[PDB]
Amino acid sequence: NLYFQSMSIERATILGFSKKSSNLYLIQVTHSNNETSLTEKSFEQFSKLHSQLQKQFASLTLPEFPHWWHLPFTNSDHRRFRDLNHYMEQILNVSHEVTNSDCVLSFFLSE
Repeated sequence: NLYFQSMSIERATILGFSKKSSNLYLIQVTHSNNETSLTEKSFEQFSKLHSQLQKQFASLTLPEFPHWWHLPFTNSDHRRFRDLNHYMEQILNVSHEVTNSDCVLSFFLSE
């Protein structure tokens, strides 16, 4: 485990929907060296990431996955953006091992 790296992930934020499809969230990832990259992910892909992290990090306190069944989540784009933003800022601040895990890096740094 390497600490204090450059291309590791610091933050990730929703810019809006992808131009390819509004089923995909356009996410800007800021690396530790302050360079940015973009990825596009569906809600199902966020769900799968969370599921994987729960299995891999059984002893850590992970953040709550968004409550998608609340009506504003279904009806409001901005609600979904806010909830995913809050999820991402928490999931990148659990531990070094979570932030630098293969599933987190693969999620954020893939197209």
